[PDB]
Amino acid sequence: EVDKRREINNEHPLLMMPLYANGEEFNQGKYTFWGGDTLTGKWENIPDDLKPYTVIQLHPDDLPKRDGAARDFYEHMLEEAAKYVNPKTGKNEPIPVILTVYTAGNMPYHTSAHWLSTSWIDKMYQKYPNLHGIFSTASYWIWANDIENKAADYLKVSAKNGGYFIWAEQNSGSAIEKAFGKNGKIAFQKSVDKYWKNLIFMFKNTPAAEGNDSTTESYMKGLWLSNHTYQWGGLMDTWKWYETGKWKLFASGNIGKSQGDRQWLTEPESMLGEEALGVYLNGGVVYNFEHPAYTYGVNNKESLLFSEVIKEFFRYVIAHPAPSKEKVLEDTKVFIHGDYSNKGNGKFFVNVNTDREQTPLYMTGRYNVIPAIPGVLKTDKLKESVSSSRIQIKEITSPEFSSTQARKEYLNKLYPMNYEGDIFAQKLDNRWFVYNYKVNENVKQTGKLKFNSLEMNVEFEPHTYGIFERISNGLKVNLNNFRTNKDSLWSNAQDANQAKKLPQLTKKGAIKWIEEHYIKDTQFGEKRVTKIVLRGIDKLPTIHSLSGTNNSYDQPSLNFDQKNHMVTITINSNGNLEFELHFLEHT
Ligand SMILES: CC(=O)N[C@@H]1[C@@H](O[C@@H]2O[C@H](CO)[C@H](O)[C@H](O[C@H]3O[C@H](CO)[C@H](O)[C@H](O)[C@H]3NC(C)=O)[C@H]2O[C@@H]2O[C@@H](C)[C@@H](O)[C@@H](O)[C@@H]2O)[C@H](O)[C@@H](CO)O[C@H]1O
Repeated sequence: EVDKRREINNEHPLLMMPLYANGEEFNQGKYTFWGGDTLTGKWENIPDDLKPYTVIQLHPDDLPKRDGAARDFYEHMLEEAAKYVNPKTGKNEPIPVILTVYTAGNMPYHTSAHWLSTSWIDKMYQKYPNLHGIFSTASYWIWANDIENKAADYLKVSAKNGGYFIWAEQNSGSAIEKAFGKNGKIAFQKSVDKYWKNLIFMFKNTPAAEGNDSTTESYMKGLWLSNHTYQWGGLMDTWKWYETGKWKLFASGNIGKSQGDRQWLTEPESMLGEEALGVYLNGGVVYNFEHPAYTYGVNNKESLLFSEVIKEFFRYVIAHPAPSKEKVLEDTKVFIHGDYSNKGNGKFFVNVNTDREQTPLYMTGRYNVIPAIPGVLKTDKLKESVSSSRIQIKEITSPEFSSTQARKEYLNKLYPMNYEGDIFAQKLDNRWFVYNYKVNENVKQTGKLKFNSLEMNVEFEPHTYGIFERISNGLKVNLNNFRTNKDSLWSNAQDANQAKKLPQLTKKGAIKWIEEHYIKDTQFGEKRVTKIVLRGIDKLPTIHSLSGTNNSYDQPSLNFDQKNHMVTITINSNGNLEFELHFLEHT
């Protein structure tokens, strides 16, 4: 084993920071990124506490489809990253980089990345110590004849150099199963056997109309737990709103895939945090997002989605490392072996822990994410673990998994019910994680959670998540319901028929919209109410360390009922929010 170029694990998570090459400006002799970020400017503006955990991911986007274009662009940027000088100290501090080397099956009619050989990649790894890995993304829809063979070579060249091969893929058309050798292409399977410690596998939730969210994330988790990948994560993509044909928030009717650039702006900001929780809460540690202009920002500035949701969330997972592989293994009661493609794909979990076929969210944390691996793999390395002796390893073809009812009946006997209410909740140590699981329906949800004898009832509007931690002197609360008003994008359309016929915003139009109406002159959403009720309280709680998104919240209201030893907390907000409540329990 060659020394790893960086650590990626629960204590050292990874936020990938995408920069998409501007192919049009490249033809004009310029080296630039769509959205106006610059390599140096972007890096400098990453907060210093995040710098150790963030890596610039170059993507060749629409660079010309011919030999030399991607190499030329990439070498230019690697040179800039390598020569970076910290202006605060004057020292040369090379910027860590990942190169996107494979995408869209590397078809010469799809991507300039086709003309990046393994020899060139080896050469860059040897020249640039700051090149930490290479990235393959989104070939599920164009599964090239040699994709597994190429993947094997990418992992091996990364291992050779101590870097990481990162592959983001969704289980559309059995992609994850094929990658590990389902259809007899076994080169990557053999590669993984030798080099799994340099592999990161992520979901890519883009193709949302196919509903493979739950099954792909299950695989990513199970691959990790069974030592087929070093760590896992997900790429969470606001393009899901386009794929599923949604338009104005909560509006009725479906417009299909007809208004791409309005659509990828519309996903509520806080909902990305809800998606990211499914990674964190299940031991995943790698995070990436599209569309980059909305999810990260433009012109070296943070978008509000980034500043108020993603940055906060990522800081959270650094401060509170995700459950270790050992811990997840200890908590795992069922591990599935077999192919979800032969059991309805995403339908497998519908009305088990997901509320519909097309959603990136869960409706209960009761089973958290049930881990699985494709039928083609073996559970040998899983069973070798000191931490796996209490796991039921089951074939997906078992009668326990044959229908929706059978799955719930079997899982319920092994995963006890641990809260009440129709709402998402999952518990980790002294922390309750809660979210409203509605995607595009304006319906409040409620739940009742317990910290031993202390009862906490919550009421949440859609696109709201909370983390509630029982601390020695009370309760720490982190809340996030940040959702700006996107209606202006859908103005002039009173129904789906008219919405579908709006003039295209276009890629350039959307980037301009972000600059003019999101980075500034933002149409913030209305403050909305969250209720928290605590029962079993001695005296009126006191509030401490209250902060949140600037100008986004009213002072929380506490109403203590002495006779019933209970407090009703009413919050009116739209943003991120944090405080502590200090109290003693009534005994
Ligand atoms: C769901 C799916 O499989 N779609 C295929 C395309 O892949 C992605 O799909 C998106 C629509 O859901 C969208 O077209 C993505 O590209 C736009 O957004 C990115 C940033 O998010 C860039 O700005 C792209 O330039 C832009 N494309 C256009 C035409 O303006 C697309 O994601 C991109 O392409 C894939 C292959 C991968 O490289 C991603 O990392 C990258 O962001 C796919 O591109 C399309 C091509 O014909 O086919 C769809 O079936």
